[PDB]
Amino acid sequence: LNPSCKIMTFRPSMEEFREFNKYLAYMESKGAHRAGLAKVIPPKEWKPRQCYDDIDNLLIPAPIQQMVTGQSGLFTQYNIQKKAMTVKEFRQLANSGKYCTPRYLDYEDLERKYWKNLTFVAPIYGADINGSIYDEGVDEWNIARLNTVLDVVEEECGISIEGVNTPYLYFGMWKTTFAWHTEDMDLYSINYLHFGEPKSWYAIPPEHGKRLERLAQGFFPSSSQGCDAFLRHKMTLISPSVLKKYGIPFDKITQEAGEFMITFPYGYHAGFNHGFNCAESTNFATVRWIDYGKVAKLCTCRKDMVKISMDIFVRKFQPDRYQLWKQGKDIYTIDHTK
Ligand SMILES: O=C(O)CNC(=O)C(=O)O
Ligand SMILES: [Fe+3]
Ligand SMILES: [Zn+2]
Repeated sequence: LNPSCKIMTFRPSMEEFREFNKYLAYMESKGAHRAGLAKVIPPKEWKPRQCYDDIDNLLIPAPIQQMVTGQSGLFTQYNIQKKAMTVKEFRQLANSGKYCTPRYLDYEDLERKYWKNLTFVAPIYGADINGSIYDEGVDEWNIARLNTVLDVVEEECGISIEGVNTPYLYFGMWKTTFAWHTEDMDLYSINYLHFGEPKSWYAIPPEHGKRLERLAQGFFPSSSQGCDAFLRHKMTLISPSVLKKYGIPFDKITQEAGEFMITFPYGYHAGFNHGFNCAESTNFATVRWIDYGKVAKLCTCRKDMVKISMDIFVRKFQPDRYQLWKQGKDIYTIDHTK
């Protein structure tokens, strides 16, 4: 039930861990989704990759330098594309004096430093690199092929998932930002931190997502006027100090190497990397997602954006509502706790 809607951390045994789909159903039976985000720490014997040394040779084709403007907990960001580099070169840069993690006492002290130094040196991120770095034959929690209902309709019904169910690699350095968002089509996500420094996350319960949008609309009117779903551009930064002051509930947690974070449908989240690191992620869905997909508010203002047709999901998994929905009369309010 999780009535505080606080972020839960799961420590499965190996036997609990083996089957992702089953373990996710279990997390939801304990109210994990109410917080919009959850942590799963695998048992210590499980290693998706024996040795990471080879990853030094991976090319980062399109590093992004993040240019953040604003103050007092409210910022907007834009990107400058930089020359390709290897992971090795990226790590050497991240670890330099100009880019390295500052001295800090504890995670709370580092958090204060992130919010206070955002508009000084511009950090550089490698994101959205296609690929997984799990060894071959690792069959548990394999981000490249989780086999959820997205894969079912893609594979059995020929429906296009627009590449959101394929693996992406992210290489962080100190201060790199992931700005407030929900996933494409308000899907689930999963994020494994392979190695390196931690990533801090913020999350807002899906039941308060519309409250967050209302506040963002008030503090960023020009952005709002330009696009109905402007937070989907992932360029909007809003500090925990501002959320607290305007009564938006949220929680924070720090993800360490070897841990998974899972985001739930319509769970707004943001965060920052503590230092050099490597993470792998993808989007997925369950039957409970379908009602969120059907009402997901989409980016109007650039033709590139991800749109997945919901028809097949409704026809297959909500056959009693299909007709009604095809008539534009399947109107409901989501219960985010159920
Ligand atoms: O690690 C990052 O930069 C961002 N990740 C996500 O928002 C996600 O995994 O859903
Ligand atoms: Fe995300
Ligand atoms: Zn837009």
